[PDB]
Amino acid sequence: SQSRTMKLIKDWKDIVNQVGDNRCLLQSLKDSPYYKGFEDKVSIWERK
Amino acid sequence: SQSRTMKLIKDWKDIVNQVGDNRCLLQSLKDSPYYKGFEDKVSIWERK
Repeated sequence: SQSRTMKLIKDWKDIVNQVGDNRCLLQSLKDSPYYKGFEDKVSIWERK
Repeated sequence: SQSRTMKLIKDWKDIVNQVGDNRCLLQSLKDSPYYKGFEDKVSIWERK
């Protein structure tokens, strides 16, 4: 109403759906038998 | 004294000095200007 200007943020679903895809992709990586040698990077991206 | 047998562990300094070398090596990596793109693996090895 009074004259200010802020950078509001739109298109949220585009951002959130990528995050959901990445988390279910990590769950898909959790079923691999070679997960025991790569678990430590998965922990990073999990918490991130 | 009574007859048992356990695998006791010797040569400790050989193991510990490698750990000290690795921690001071990480500190040497902490002075690099390109540390901002590789900080996340350094956090892993730091806590480990």
